[PDB]
Amino acid sequence: GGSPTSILDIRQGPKEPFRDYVDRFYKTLRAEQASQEVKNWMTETLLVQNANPDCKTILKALGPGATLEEMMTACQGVGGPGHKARVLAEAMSQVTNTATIM
Amino acid sequence: GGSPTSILDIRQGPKEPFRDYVDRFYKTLRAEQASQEVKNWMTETLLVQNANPDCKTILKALGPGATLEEMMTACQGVGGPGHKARVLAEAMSQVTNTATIM
Amino acid sequence: GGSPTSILDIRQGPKEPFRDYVDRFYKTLRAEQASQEVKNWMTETLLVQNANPDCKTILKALGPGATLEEMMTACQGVGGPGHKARVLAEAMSQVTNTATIM
Amino acid sequence: GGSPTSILDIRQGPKEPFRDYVDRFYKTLRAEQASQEVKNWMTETLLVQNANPDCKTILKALGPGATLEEMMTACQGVGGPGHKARVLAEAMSQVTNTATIM
Amino acid sequence: GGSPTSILDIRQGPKEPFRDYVDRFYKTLRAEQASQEVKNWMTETLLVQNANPDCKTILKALGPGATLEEMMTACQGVGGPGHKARVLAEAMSQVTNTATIM
Amino acid sequence: GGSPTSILDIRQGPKEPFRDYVDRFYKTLRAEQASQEVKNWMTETLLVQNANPDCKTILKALGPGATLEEMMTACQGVGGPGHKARVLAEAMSQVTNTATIM
Ligand SMILES: O=P(O)(O)O[C@H]1[C@H](OP(=O)(O)O)[C@@H](OP(=O)(O)O)[C@H](OP(=O)(O)O)[C@@H](OP(=O)(O)O)[C@H]1OP(=O)(O)O
Ligand SMILES: CC(C)(C)c1ccc([C@@H](Cn2cccc(C(F)(F)F)c2=O)NC2Cc3ccccc3C2)cc1
Repeated sequence: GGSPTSILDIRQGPKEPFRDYVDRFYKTLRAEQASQEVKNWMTETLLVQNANPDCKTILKALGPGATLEEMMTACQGVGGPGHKARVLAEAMSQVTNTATIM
Repeated sequence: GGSPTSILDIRQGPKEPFRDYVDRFYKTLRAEQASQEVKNWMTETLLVQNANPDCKTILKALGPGATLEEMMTACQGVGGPGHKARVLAEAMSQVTNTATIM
Repeated sequence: GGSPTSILDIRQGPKEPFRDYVDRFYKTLRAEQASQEVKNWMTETLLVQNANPDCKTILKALGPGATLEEMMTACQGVGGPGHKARVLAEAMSQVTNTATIM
Repeated sequence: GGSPTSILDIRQGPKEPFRDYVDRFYKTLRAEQASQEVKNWMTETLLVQNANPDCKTILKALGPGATLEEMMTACQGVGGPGHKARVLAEAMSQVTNTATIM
Repeated sequence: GGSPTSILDIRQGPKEPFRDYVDRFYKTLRAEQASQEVKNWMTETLLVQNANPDCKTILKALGPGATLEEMMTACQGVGGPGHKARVLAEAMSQVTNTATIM
Repeated sequence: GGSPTSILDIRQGPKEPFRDYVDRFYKTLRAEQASQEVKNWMTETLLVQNANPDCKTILKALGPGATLEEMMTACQGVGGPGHKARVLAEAMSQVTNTATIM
């Protein structure tokens, strides 16, 4: 309880990129004595959960566990104005154009 | 009054995701020398009251004080990018289609 | 007048949680010499008048001086997506659906 | 002459609150050796023209002559999630309902 | 390339007021051994190019050849909520009232 | 491989201006022992790929290979309010007016 660097608290800021935070999930796992597959609940899940919902709305479409070159190119969409370029419109199309409910 | 790290002032930074804040509610409790049940208002309900309403509006849907993993996945959208990806659009259609008041 | 933080101007950040600013307000209440009832204007009404329009606007809805526990909950909306979810939902439909003037 | 901050341009930030920058120019008039009365037209006029379009827009609305406590009271409307929260209902409604031009 | 503070890489933060940054541009211009006219490229067009698109768009409206106090006056609008109130609203009116395309 | 700051991972902060990050990519290119022609592929492509999608959507529009002055001028639009001033008008019109899908 209250244990840091175990990924149980690693976190990507709203404006913090997936790539940069990945270093926080990799590097903070360096501090953690684990197995490579063990780290996979992270690389795949806490990397997808605590990491900037842009990554959720992204890794949910792109998919999770996408290679570091894929989740990179994609989660590079993550970002304050960086995602506003793409996500801004998406929510705007989630309501009116593409995902308009009823 | 003004006692720190007792959960009474632990709060979800409105931008701090539900996790960043839960963690704070957890680890800082290590410092708070309390009873396990006492920590239960602190985990269930503080985590539901002074926790940035983004996680509250969710937490209710999830059920208040639901398991941390459960409130975590749902409230991971709490934090910036999620509530902006999703809730911007949700409330928007609450106003127009789903929740049109009168 | 203008003595350091006499309450007369204590400030809540546009995003600073009410509980937090309240920490500054209380902290500076200590700095100024006021009877408790005298501090009551300082708590009940200043807190409403000069504390981040996120709370002050609400504080009009709860009425000036709603018990700090009620107001704590009201002003717990203060925040980015936590506040803006509500403010967006209310303002967006005020203009179009709920309060469309003329 | 016109050395920095003599009430030449004492500028207010965008989110920097009115009481924060008002505290600065008062302090900066101290930086300027002028008549007490001189400082009066400096605090009433120059302050208003060069300070935060949020409080500059308010300052016009209150209209000059508003005692500082009254200025800051209206300018307490200033702020990102703070003024924006009031600007959603205030300005987002100018384009559509209140200030619909032609 | 990447020459320190040669104006070419001097920049205005997206939020940085026009002036705060101009203090930088100028402050280093004094350091860049240049002719007055040369400094005038830095003031007329670079000043614009490397300066916060809130205002970069403005300085065109103002158009080059305007006094620094002229651009500054128009650029007190520069700012997050400072500029959003006038310009976000302008954008709000760019979709609905005045700049409605097609 | 994937040595730090070898350009393979150089990145632009979402808010980090294009010009700023470009200084991180160029400077770090100095750290990268690469043929100039190689560096060119890094300046043309990699600069485009990991440099803040604000620019990615811009550089794509301008066309890859645009001169740094050309990428810069447009990417000076990169930024929070700075890119938002344009992008908000754009994405908003991508859903409703110009890019309305179906
Ligand atoms: O994206 P950045 O340049 O890093 O800064 C952003 C941006 O603030 P600006 O108005 O200065 O551009 C957000 O503004 P929005 O476009 O989302 O309105 C703001 O949002 P809020 O005013 O709603 O708080 C957000 O904060 P957040 O991520 O908490 O939503 C804040 O980021 P930082 O606080 O991390 O600097
Ligand atoms: C209500 C609030 C929380 C403050 C909010 C809401 C929506 C957004 C983004 C979209 N959006 C959606 C998901 C993720 C991103 C992220 F940044 F994380 F990448 C993103 O940009 N659009 C608005 C931003 C803004 C500011 C003032 C004027 C207009 C707009 C449009 C940003 C913040």
